[PDB]
Amino acid sequence: YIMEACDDIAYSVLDAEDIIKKGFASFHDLIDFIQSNQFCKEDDVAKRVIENCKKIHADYAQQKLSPAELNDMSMQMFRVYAIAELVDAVVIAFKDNINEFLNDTCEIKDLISCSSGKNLCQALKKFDSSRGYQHRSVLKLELEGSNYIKGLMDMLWLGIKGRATGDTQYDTPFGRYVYGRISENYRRIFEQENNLPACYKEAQLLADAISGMTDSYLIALHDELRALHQYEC
Amino acid sequence: SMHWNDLLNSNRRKPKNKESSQDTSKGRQQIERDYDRILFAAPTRRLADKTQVFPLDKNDSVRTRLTHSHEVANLSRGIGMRLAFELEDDVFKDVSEDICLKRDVPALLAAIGLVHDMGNPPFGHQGEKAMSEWFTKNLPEHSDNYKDKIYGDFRHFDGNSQTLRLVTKLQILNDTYGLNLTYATLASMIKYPRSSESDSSLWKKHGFFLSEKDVVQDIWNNTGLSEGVRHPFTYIMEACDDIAYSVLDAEDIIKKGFASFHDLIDFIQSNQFCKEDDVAKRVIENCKKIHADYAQQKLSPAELNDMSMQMFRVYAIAELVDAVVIAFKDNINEFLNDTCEIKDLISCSSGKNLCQALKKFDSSRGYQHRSVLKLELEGSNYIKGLMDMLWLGIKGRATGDTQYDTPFGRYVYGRISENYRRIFEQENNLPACYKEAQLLADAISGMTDSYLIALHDELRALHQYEC
Amino acid sequence: SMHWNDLLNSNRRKPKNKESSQDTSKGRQQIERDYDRILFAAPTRRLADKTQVFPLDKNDSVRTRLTHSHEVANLSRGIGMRLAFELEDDVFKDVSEDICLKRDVPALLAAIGLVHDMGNPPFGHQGEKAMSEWFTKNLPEHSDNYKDKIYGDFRHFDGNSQTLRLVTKLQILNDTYGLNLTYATLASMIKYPRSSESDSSLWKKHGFFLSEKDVVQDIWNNTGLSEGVRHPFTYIMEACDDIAYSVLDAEDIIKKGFASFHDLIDFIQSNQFCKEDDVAKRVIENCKKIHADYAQQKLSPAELNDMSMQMFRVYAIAELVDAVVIAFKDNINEFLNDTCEIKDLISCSSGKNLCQALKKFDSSRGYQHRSVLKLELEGSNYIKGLMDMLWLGIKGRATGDTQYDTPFGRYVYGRISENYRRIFEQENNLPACYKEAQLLADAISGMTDSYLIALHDELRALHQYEC
Ligand SMILES: [Mg+2]
Ligand SMILES: [Mg+2]
Ligand SMILES: [Mg+2]
Repeated sequence: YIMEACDDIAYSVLDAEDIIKKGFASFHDLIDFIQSNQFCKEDDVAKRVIENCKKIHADYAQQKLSPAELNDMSMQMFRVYAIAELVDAVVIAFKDNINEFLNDTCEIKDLISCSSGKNLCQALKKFDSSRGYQHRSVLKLELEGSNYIKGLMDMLWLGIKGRATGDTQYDTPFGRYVYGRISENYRRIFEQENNLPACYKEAQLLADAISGMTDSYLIALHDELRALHQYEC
Repeated sequence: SMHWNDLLNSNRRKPKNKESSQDTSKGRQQIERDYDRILFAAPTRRLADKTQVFPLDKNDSVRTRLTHSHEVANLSRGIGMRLAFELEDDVFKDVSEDICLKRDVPALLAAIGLVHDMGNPPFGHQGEKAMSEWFTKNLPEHSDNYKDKIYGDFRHFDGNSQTLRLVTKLQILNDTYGLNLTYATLASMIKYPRSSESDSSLWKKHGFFLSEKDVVQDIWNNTGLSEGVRHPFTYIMEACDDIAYSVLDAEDIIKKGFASFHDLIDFIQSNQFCKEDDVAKRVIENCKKIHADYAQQKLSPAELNDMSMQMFRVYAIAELVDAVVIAFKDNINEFLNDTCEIKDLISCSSGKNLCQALKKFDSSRGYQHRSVLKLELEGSNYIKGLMDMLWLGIKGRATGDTQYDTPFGRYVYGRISENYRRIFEQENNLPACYKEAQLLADAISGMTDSYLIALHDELRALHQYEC
Repeated sequence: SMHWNDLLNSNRRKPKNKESSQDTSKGRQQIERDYDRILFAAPTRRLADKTQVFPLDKNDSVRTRLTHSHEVANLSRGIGMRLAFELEDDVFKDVSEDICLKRDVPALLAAIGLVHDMGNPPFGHQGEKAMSEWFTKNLPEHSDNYKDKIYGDFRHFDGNSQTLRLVTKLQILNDTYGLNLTYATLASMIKYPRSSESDSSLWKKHGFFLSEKDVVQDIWNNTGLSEGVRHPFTYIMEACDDIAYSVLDAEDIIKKGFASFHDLIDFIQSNQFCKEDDVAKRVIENCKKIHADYAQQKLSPAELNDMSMQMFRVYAIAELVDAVVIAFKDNINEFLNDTCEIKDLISCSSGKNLCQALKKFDSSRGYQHRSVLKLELEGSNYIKGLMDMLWLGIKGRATGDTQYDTPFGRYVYGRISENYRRIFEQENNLPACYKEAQLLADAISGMTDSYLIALHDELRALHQYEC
């Protein structure tokens, strides 16, 4: 529960900070979104964060700063205040509900919802979704990554399917090379004799191969095998 | 039969609420505010990126949609000032003193001239054809889904209906009011007062879509017009548009080098109907008289051709505008009748032969040039490819079928402008297939040439996996 | 002291000849004919290819020179209609009945608004700087050839003087009359009524070149103005230009994503002079009132920002126009005095603080953006390279020295427009170095950004052998 609460706090705060840094929004936009949010109008944590942010922003505009620098350090202060408040709320909620967490019949979905920073975290998640996750560039790169992943998965399945069931459509040179390109440990685990169904083993091999790759590695492998798949297509 | 009081109605469709501090009207008339709204609208600025006939990338001072619209607006404003300052007694009779003609008529004519080509599809007139062809292939008439005549709105897509939709309903705010223009302006925007559902011989094309039908009815109820009856100022706007077409397209043809001033002079002189036309004779004589003195000075052939065609433009525009004004003044009673059957104002004027000859010259020399045809084919290919690519993500969104749930389909749907999708997702009485086709038409019509090409290339790059 | 009869002179510099069949005036006033001449001029169409502040290649609906000129013309026309239809008694007194104010004043203001940025060099204001810098390096002040103050016309090159030259002398026909505008229009074009030879503290920049000095004198003799005295309508034109700058540049900044509506609201609220300004307070209150209702509906953040800034533009333009009109009406007697010392109309109005804050916001957010600075540097490099490359073929053509006789120099000279070279080769009293520098300035100023880049690349390719 503590790990999930920390992950959610990091998501909600640092993604908003990255959104402001990338120029998809501004500090004043986030302040207005928090102030006008339905559940954050009366939240004590949100009120304190907004007041502290404005108090620091007045003194911050006193000095001679560029708009980018002002936005950056204003969002740094917002990050500090929000992280402090959310961490304190999460710790208090965990301390208060420690008996329920230690029970064998615990039904709490998440620690944040039981804390006082629930509204602020929800508003930050909504802001991140509306401004950052649904941005045009983000959607375009998501589509590109989906295309890359699906192409690589089809190209690997051309050489993986049938390796355990018994059928031998993988014996093409491209299939053998594709199988050889997979990491050795994954194939060693796949070739082991266990009680898993053959189709399950093949699909698990593909999942392990795909999940272990980075973006650059996945793109490079996809391009290389696309170049090498020209004859069989 | 019709009264100028109803034809010049300054009321707006949106009901009145607003404190005095929010009053932005100032000393401006309502129709002047409509003109200002049209000028400051984003599509007006986007019109600069749309080609009229010839490519705009070359620095040959060709006229785009924005320049043509401004020229038409200027001509309409000049005609309006002539009507309101000199021919007021002959034209405007029994007009209430609450209407300031000197401030409304020129502003109204300029506003309707500026907005006449604001909702047209990109890539020029060919674009419309392409759209129609695409719909004719993708909304089959024999199919039960697209059997009704309403889908003709898309099989015979027209820029005027899309312009009315864009100025009345197609805005960011879905208030069904758009720019909230006055009733007189909206009535003058309707070029053909009929829909595809109705069958008429006076008007070939339809002037509004089914979705705007009720709105059009409201306009009629607030203007005194009816189905098949055209607002009197629409004739003036169409005459100005035709004059601008015939003259400035010829000027652009001469500038681009597809012909010369002497070629145009010979074509006009040898034309069957312009051999005895007084207007054509006067234009030719004035052109030759200026050209003799013009060749007296030391000028390059390009410079001589350019300024000779400038003089030709001046003389032709003056003669055609005078003829159009005279024809409108003479036939004012017929225009105000509820049973007016005049097709266009130019045909009733003395500049009919000159305008027809100029249109024939433009068609033979400019519109059928090899480069123009090649770019028209390229634009048609771009439009059809983009339409197929968007239909991959649009079809089934309203009917119920779920073939659009592919990642490419979702991204394609998300690439469409938010206001178009907001209108499409609204719950109305339109058929689902009609709503989907209207969404596609709105998406395609609102794009410029550069934007359309960029989107087509980007989505073609992103469509590689699913192909 | 000055009379509106002389300030609104409808006569033209070109002496009258012409049969009745050649009369193209029709029912148009002379100033209306001037507006039509300006609109149909080739530089007016070429203005669409020149960037105002931001690049025009992107389809972000940014405003170019043509759009900005049309907006300024519309604002000036609105102010003129307000003056001629409502404030006629307060402003126009002792005006002869032969002058139709309702048809001349709006037309005059629109014409001077449309032509105010017609002769400006490409690549925006930075272009001018680049030109000046180039001249400051290539026309040294210490040198005896370029020691006179007249060459300051090129060391402190201004777009207003080039615009006056282009509308008065720089045409295809070298008749020293150009478009042959009326005396009132020409008088209103002169923004700064002084030259570089004269030293004045009221006006920083010079308003006309040496070559046009006599022409300017003639204008004064036919208008009743004098050196250091500015036409009253020039104040209105400058106020409209400043309002359009301050408001529409901020709108373009918000549209381009360099800032947001809330950022502008906070900047206006926290501004030192806008904390207590009534106009700024009213604008902020109206913006927030509309923004609350606007956020009630379901809108994307981009759409909300866009229409919120549209509302801000509407309110700010209304308030600033009203303030400018009130200031002009109140100080009409001082403007008509021969010893007027008012620097600008906005400073005397109540919208001074709002306009200053908007200008500061535009400078801090838009004009000093990284992309804007990079494109300004690129344009400066292009302009300086083209100027050096042209000077290789221009220098010595009039003084007598023959270093230009290289094939590259001859081709470079031939690439210049024919009318510029025709004017340069004319035998006048201007010094040879002044004529050469004026030829270069006319060649550079008349080019668009795309044309300048294309010519620079082509001549760079053709200059490889001689380098
Ligand atoms: Mg995580
Ligand atoms: Mg047209
Ligand atoms: Mg300007």
